[PDB]
Amino acid sequence: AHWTINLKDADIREFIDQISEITGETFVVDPRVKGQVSVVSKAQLSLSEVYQLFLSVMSTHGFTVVAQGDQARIVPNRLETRVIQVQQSPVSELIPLIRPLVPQYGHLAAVPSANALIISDRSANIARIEDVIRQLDQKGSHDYSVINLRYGWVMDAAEVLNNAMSRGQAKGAAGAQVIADARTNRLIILGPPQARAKLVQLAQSLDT
Amino acid sequence: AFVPAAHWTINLKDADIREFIDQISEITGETFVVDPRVKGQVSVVSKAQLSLSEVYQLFLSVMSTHGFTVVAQGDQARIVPNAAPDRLETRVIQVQQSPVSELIPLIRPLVPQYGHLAAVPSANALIISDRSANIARIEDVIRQLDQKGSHDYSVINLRYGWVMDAAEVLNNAMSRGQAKGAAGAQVIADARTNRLIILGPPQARAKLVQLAQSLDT
Ligand SMILES: [Mg+2]
Repeated sequence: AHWTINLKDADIREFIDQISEITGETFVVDPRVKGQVSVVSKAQLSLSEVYQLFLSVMSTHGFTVVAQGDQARIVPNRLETRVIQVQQSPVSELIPLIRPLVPQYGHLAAVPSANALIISDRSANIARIEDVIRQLDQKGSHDYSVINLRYGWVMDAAEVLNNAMSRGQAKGAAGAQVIADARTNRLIILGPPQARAKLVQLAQSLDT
Repeated sequence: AFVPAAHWTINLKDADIREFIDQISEITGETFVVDPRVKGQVSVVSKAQLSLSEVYQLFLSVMSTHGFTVVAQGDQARIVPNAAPDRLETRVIQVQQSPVSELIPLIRPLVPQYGHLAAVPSANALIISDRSANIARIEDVIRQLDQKGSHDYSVINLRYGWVMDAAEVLNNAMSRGQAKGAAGAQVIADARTNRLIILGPPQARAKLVQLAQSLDT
């Protein structure tokens, strides 16, 4: 009924065979399919959720799965694919907030039935995104503010704002959180109302 | 057909998707094998002139709109079904003053789940897929949003209130002069998630955010 997985530096063809053994689905794999994969889920996944993870891994490495009666065809169109369990926030709400941190070479997908996220990126950027998810995770909804920077640079702005909050220089902002969205040079500011409203003012003061 | 404008324009209405694929092959020189299951009627429109690479982006948006994708199968490119109303138009909307990426989160609440929305940053254009009457309505929203100097925004997830009521009260109060301090700010309802998107200059936006919180008490 449920499965976990810990596959490290395995041929993508082994991962396909392991999905066939788990799900019972048989695949006809195009000769051009190739690559090394690392796939991890410490969370228990249902048969349907294992299939969603399979699609995310295929998409991560540039492969499409096409219906073909009974069997399905795998065809072309180091990264680890990890399943991250979210405890309190709805996963579909966190997706847009985490997408900025995922590079264009990566993958990000929701698994709403397990309240989990699937991410593909280098192992070190996943661990950094895991900490962001852990800080975001909460029962209440995330109201937020977006600031499109005109003069400053978001990775610098995010570091200054984080440093000021950690050192006690951002009085009133304690508890607020900032997510840098480097693709569009914008900041996403979260947190409880008073703290969030103050961090928006500090961020705005920085882009003058 | 694609009409020279090397740039082109296009205004294809109610054509077989297979005709649209053949036209893309004639312009791009790319040869495709179309899986027997690929079917449908398409309307594709660009009054803006598109380069060769932008015509290819429009092609991908049309394929994705109708549930198709391009794969490599047996030494050739194959268009296949990937894992909605009968009449969908795919229109390119050029944006004049604002960077297109900044308008995308403000117009996404208006694109339904069957639709499509993609950026074409090299032409500063948006590709939208929807019913022709719905696209015209979104084109007016883009024209109004594009005249604004800032596209910074605040999001409020309403826990108690109904989204459409809150938006109407806030708009009425701003139009009647009752939202002191928030004049100049604007509201976009996002029903799918029962949330408000508040825009405007910083202080007015900060005041409309406070006013919006009083309606969800
Ligand atoms: Mg095999």
